[PDB]
Amino acid sequence: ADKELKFLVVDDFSTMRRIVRNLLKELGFNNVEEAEDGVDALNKLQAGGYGFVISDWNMPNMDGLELLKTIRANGAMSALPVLMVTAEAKKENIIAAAQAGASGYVVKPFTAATLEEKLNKIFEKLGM
Repeated sequence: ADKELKFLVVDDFSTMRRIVRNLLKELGFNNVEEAEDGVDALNKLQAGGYGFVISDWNMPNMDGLELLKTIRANGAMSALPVLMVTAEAKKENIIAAAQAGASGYVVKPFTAATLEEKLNKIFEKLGM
């Protein structure tokens, strides 16, 4: 994939957005912006130019599933890759997210190696 792919990192904790941003930088992905819930995320995505979304499952106002559905239902942004982050895996959440169009999920806390594997799995699936 393009190392200048523009990432949107979405979570309601600044510490976790910084973790994800720094892990991305470790992998060579430095073009990173942040949002604090799904509504803020959509406000940013409407500006255009994004190439990948990493979003937490659990956020106020608009959660990860709702963000994902809104992206997918739209548009120019509708095929954007979306990696869902969650504090605890659950069968029903995984299926709901996948059926709604998630590109992958990952349980936090995670390492750079785990994130790299996840991104590479998604890029391979999507032909990127």
